[PDB]
Amino acid sequence: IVTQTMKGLDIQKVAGTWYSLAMAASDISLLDAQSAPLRVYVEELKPTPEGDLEILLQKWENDECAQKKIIAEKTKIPAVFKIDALNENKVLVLDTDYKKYLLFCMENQSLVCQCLVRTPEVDDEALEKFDKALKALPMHIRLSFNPTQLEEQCHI
Ligand code: RHL
Repeated sequence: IVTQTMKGLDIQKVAGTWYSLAMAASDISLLDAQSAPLRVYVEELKPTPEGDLEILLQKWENDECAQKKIIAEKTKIPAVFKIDALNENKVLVLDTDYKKYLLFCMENQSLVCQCLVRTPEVDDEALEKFDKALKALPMHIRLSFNPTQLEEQCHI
């Protein structure tokens, strides 16, 4: 359902630290509970030489903030990756400028998207792009975080 992808993406250049400044989902239940399955806080992106993308993140799981490390596998489309699961789920890079922000979505029709930024600051420009990107999409919950939260484990 996402029909916005980054043209000419260089996955090498998204390597490094990121902050989950905002997230949205197609269904409230996906982000509602703190332990919601798709409520995840991105830490670092580590593209591999073959062009896959390993992702370091945290998730609240069983009254604790856990580190998760997952791998999104490349596809023939540079902006589209696959996470192996019970169901095929696609990760799409919608837009990035590499140095400030990155917008991505994960889709199965359920959908979770985030606005990532390089620094713990509220980037009104990244957020406008995020909101513009999502006005297409049927989102029903949106969360955003302050710079104090961005510097805490699981944004507490
Ligand atoms: C450039 C764009 C940057 C891309 C960032 C992509 C982040 C995607 C993380 C979602 C995976 C996940 O939450 N997840 C998960 C975690 C807990 C419960 C249920 N589940 Rh679905 N799944 C499948 C396999 C592994 C993890 C997961």
